[PDB]
Amino acid sequence: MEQEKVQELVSQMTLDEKIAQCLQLSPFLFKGTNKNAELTGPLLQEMKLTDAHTENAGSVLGSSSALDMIGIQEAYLKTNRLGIPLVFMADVIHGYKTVFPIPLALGCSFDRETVRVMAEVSALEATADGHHVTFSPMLDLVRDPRWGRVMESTGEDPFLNSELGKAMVDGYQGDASKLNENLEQMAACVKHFAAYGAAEAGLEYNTVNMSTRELYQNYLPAYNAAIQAGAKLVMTAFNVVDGIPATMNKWLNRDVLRGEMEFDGVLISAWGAVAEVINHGTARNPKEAAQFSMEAGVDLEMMTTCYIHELKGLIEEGKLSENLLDEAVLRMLNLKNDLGLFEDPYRGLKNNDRTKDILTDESRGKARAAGVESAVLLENKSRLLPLAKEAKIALVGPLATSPDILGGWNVYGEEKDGINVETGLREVFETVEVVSTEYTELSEEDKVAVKAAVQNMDVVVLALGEKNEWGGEAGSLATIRLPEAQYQLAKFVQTLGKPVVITLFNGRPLEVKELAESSDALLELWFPGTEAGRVTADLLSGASNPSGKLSMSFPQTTGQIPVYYNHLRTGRPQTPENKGERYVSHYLDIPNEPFYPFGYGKSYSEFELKTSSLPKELNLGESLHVEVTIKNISDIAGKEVIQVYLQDVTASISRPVKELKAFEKVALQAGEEKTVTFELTSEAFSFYNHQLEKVQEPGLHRVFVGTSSEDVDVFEVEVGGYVL
Amino acid sequence: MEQEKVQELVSQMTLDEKIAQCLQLSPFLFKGTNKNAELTGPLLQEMKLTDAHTENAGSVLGSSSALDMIGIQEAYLKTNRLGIPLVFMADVIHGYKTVFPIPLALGCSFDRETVRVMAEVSALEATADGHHVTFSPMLDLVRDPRWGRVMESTGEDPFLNSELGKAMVDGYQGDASKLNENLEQMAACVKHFAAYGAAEAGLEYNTVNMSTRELYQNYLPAYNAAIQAGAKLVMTAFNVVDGIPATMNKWLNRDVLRGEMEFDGVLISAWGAVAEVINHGTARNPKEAAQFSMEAGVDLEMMTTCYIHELKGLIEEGKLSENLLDEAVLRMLNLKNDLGLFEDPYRGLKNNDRTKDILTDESRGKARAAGVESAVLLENKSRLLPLAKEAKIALVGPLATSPDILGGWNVYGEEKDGINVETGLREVFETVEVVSTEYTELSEEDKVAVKAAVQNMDVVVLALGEKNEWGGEAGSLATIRLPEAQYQLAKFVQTLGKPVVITLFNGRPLEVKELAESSDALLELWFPGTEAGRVTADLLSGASNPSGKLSMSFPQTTGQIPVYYNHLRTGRPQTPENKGERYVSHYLDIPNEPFYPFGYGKSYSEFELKTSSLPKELNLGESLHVEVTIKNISDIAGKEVIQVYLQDVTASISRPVKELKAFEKVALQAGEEKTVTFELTSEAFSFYNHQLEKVQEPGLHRVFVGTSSEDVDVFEVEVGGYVL
Ligand SMILES: OC[C@H]1O[C@@H](OC[C@H]2O[C@H](O)[C@H](O)[C@@H](O)[C@@H]2O)[C@H](O)[C@@H](O)[C@@H]1O
Ligand SMILES: OC[C@H]1O[C@@H](O)[C@H](O)[C@@H](O)[C@@H]1O
Ligand SMILES: OC[C@H]1O[C@@H](O)[C@H](O)[C@@H](O)[C@@H]1O
Ligand SMILES: OC[C@H]1O[C@@H](O)[C@H](O)[C@@H](O)[C@@H]1O
Ligand SMILES: OC[C@H]1O[C@H](O)[C@H](O)[C@@H](O)[C@@H]1O
Ligand SMILES: [Mg+2]
Ligand SMILES: [Mg+2]
Repeated sequence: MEQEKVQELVSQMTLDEKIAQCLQLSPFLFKGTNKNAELTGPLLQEMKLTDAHTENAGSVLGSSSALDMIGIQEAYLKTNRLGIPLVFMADVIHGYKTVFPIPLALGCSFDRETVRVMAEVSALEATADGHHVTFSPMLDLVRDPRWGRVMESTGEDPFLNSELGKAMVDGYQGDASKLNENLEQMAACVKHFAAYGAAEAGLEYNTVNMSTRELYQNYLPAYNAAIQAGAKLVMTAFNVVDGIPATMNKWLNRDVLRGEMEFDGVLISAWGAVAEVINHGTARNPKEAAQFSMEAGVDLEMMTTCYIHELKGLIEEGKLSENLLDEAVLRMLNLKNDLGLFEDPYRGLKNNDRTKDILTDESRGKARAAGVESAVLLENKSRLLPLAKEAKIALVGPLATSPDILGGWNVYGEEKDGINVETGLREVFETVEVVSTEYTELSEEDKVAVKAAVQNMDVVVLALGEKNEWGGEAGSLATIRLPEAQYQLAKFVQTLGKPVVITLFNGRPLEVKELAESSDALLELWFPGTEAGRVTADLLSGASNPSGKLSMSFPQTTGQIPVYYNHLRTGRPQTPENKGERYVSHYLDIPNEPFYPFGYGKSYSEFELKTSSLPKELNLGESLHVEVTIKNISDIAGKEVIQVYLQDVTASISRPVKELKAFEKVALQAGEEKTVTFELTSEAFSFYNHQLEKVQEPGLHRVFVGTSSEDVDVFEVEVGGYVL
Repeated sequence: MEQEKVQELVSQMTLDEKIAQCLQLSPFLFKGTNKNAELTGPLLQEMKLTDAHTENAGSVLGSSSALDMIGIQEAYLKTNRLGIPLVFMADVIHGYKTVFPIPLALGCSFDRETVRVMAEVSALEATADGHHVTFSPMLDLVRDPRWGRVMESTGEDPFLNSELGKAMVDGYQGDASKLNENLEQMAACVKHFAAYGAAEAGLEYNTVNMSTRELYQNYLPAYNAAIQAGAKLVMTAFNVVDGIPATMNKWLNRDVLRGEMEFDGVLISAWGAVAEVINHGTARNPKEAAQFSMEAGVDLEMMTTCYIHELKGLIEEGKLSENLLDEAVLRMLNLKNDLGLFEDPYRGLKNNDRTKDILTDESRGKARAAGVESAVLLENKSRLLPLAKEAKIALVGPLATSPDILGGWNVYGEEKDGINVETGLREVFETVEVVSTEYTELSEEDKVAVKAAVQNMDVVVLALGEKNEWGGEAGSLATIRLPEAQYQLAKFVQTLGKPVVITLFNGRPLEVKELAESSDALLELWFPGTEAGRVTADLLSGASNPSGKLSMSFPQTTGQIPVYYNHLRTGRPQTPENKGERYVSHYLDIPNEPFYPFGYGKSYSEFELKTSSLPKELNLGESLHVEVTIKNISDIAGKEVIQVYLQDVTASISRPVKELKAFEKVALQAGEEKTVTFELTSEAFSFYNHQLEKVQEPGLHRVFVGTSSEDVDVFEVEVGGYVL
């Protein structure tokens, strides 16, 4: 409907209707929910919610199904005075019912299209079940794998995260201005604004601190990218940003988000984060929490009652302008309007059961393909992999049969529909003997059984990993290791003298030196999702060729953290020259390098890259165009991820030794050759200076071209002269 | 001499003379040295230093003795045109030849007078050997035990570090305006400006990043307090501060140091830190390193050649003002003048041999007292300690006979003058049997010998520890554990069925949980210095009663770092009333609490504390007077550390749950009672807001009074009304 009628609606609302519009509740707080209705009475009572609140609430979070949505919207619209429908929002993080790999795994694909397709399918299914908005993408830069939420991020690189964040928004939303017409797409909500992944000691919800320059340089760029790509909502972070909880941080949300980033959509709090500013010690009570959060521009309070119980009195007493309330309501109404809810409050569902669009075979094939793009081959000594389909396999370990392969943040998918490693393996390999072990134990009985199976077969697929519950939100591990019984199992298996592949399932970087050294191959599957078993079986048989690269460094040990490729040089770098000398930047007990670096992964193919002649000089403002010719020189078809880095050798700020500025995943048949070309704009050479200005300075840059952050060729370009 | 004559000197020096005055060299680069003359040739060659440079250099660093000094000074004055004597600087960190406990142990004393006396004796002796300046105190806040240099700090608390810093300045310098007459006092040099102990991942020299607010709040106050108390010099830090190497950080050194802190003495570089700005990637070559460091106001280049090889070109080409050089040179001459060097270049030594003032018995007694103040009793089950003088002791481990107990940053002290554990114990205990073991090994033959000594004896003193080379500068450990052999030794000893006291020697917090569980008593001696085994024997026997408290938290495990008492609350604090809820700030695998908290230490005595009735309300700017009555209620004379903390419950910035604001160690005979009073000025209730203003806000504060950061009674004070 027309903008004018949207405006009119706001004019017509009472003050109480306006306040309620800024409240979001679980489905079972509303009349006509078809699930958990026994909870309704007591919680309404605990939260001191009346019908006058629930009949005017702005939004539903976490509806269980189309029929939950429909019953709630129907009952709600019966009693709503002006007919403003509810907006329904959900956590669709890496799939709805067809579960794709965890976002950290998606990061490892280095494949924009893989990520878009993931998001497209997620929206196809989520819309089919009544959801209008997804709390995705999560764009928090991560350097600390102790934090359970690394699984939701695409990793340690701001550029990769930006690029995949855009892909995700494009997949969920399609053309953002046609969300009223395209009812299989949904609104995206960027999260968590901002810097949440810098949680101190990887402890959930803990303190975040960094200089403002760093915040701009590395922590804000992906949120910005996704916002500039049309992301419709943004969500607050639980953490302080420089001393002030993000939810009430006016500078952060008014000056930066709404001001500099020109975001004009709904700002939703993370769960309870409006009330939680009290806990943080920056509000004395719910009245202050409400006032400060409204001041900061938060439109929608998620499952707490500060606004609902406090705004009226604040406005009447002149401590808050009703104008700020009107701006929030308008933002909420426009989102509803963008989603087409004023013409159709059931968003396509009403005469049209879309059950059939959920968990199709086509969709499953897409999740499988994503899993195969995303896995990372870390070790393959003497071409153990791929296995011949006649290979006789001992399949041992906690991940041999565990159905827990869908990943954390899997709110709607069901393990009943997943494919476990055994089932997947038996579809490919004729001879499989299985010995399941527990996640945290290794008994003498297990050892006996494991030895019998290994003696019978030719190769060992040792399937290890994490329960998903050991990560995700409030899954913080102080030590980034598997249960010790699993490292023991790997030691034991190695003594039986048969070749061993370790297939590892997990949500975070782990200490894997001991695994790499106890096995001949190591394949990192992360949590691939619904098709986990077949993803595993196709990579192992070579039906698919591993092509993933690490989007986050794998530390030598927990104590090395944070370790990350785009690090500063220091005043005393360790060189190949000065190595062994005491007075340089080093540890006494480990190397400086992570165990596996950013951009690293193996293939069953072999590849050859050559960069075309580059200019020696460039003007300021001028682009560098990089041409790379890549050949597959093997008999095996595969993909390689070409990566281009830039270094700023000397600057007014100490700059990282490398930064990713372009990448493209290239498919080549055996002997096939291609040429890809990259443009590094003058923005790629620029950075934030000590006055917070975004600047390009003349001087030397290095350009690195290759297939990891460490396997590269290096060129020099001197920028100076005049400005384009 | 009179200031005009000092200004006359600046006016008469040639440009080359002024440049060279800003250079500092090792002693053997000068004619007249009496040690290491074989290094002189090649190093002059490598550094391209001529006679014209060395005959006009400003300063000597690390003279080897009074003779080295006299020879160098005397030859230098023969040839120096205007008669400007050399200033001699050295690292006197926790003692000269009488070695006192490492500064981190001195933090655990909580005793300002111990710290002043340590500095006083250090100056007595160092001046006796011809040193004019010491590179102490080290005032870097530390929260990360991986970093080797925690040994040089007094710990994780700004207030403690501020107070002991002033004590140290006071002890080295006495009345600063009389350093020209008090020739047994010497100048102090605060280091390292600024924030060096925040090195990322505990790695030597690594990146530091925090917000400007946080820098002011926690990282700057100790440097500030030492400077306000009159510290004559300041030294730059190796690390970046918000992206810019401290050495060439104009804002830091001109605006904050010289501007806000009003510091008008000599700014000396860390070792090589001027040239190293090149490696940091913020200067392209020595000419730039020279220009930027001089712009930032560094007066004295430590052992690199940027200034001497480049300043003439920079001044001649007018890229740098000669006035900046004249003010550096005037600062250098003012220091020399302040030390009385223009009346007496030999600073009291020329016809006065002061060997007699070195390593006196009185000084050894002071070092022993300091050791027994600083040690921390961590466990003492069933009153194992103190031992009877007739207890039969098996003394086992790598620290049983080891002479390495002087500590890191011991540049002049000698192991042969130190007292080891065995020697200390045999002065007190009639029956000791000793089995020495290696630091990193546990052999079968060791176990047999340990078993034999233990079977014979009644109790075991298990002496474990680090070698001092495993910390100090560029002694970073990713895992903060002893060698595994030592844990294995503790495990083994425990099986022998005799009571065990572990005496631990070390330069950092370590993972001691396994040691606490493997023994009946655990005594943290850190490294006590010259009197190490007498410190150890007096504490174990009861002749002294342990009184030290941790000034740094002891983590559960490496992966809990950073963990510190003065932490923020977060939005989702774990409370005793949400035990076991998933969605709160916690780890899955360890407690949130450190294994041992700040302010913790046991005693052979028992004390009771009673806080006098406090006001319920206070005005802004008003002090709070806190009166505490303490009684020793046991039969054993002993000392306790009364600690007062403050919390700002609600603020415009999220404030720590507690901060220490007063402390006093109280000595009490059996049954004796004392009252002490503390004034918490309004400065104690103030903080840096998001605008970087030092503010006091009206509102609620809590006052905690007790004997650790966790053993406290709590009171409430509402601040407001009018101001003063
Ligand atoms: O850390 C041991 C593992 O190292 C992998 O190589 C990764 C990366 O290491 C350096 O940066 C090299 O310069 C670069 O060429 C490498 O790609 C090995 O491939 C693993 O087998 C090792 O386990
Ligand atoms: O209680 C707070 C927490 O509640 C849970 O029910 C939600 O899923 C969490 O994501 C939320 O952060
Ligand atoms: O090479 C540089 C290093 O050499 C040693 O002689 C110094 O005492 C160190 O503190 C210095 O940082
Ligand atoms: O953290 C565990 C420790 O807590 C301390 O406060 C106790 O004094 C110790 O005996 C105990 O080992
Ligand atoms: O040895 C002189 C100085 O060398 C280095 O600059 C160290 O950082 C410093 O702590 C020491 O005082
Ligand atoms: Mg540059
Ligand atoms: Mg307050």
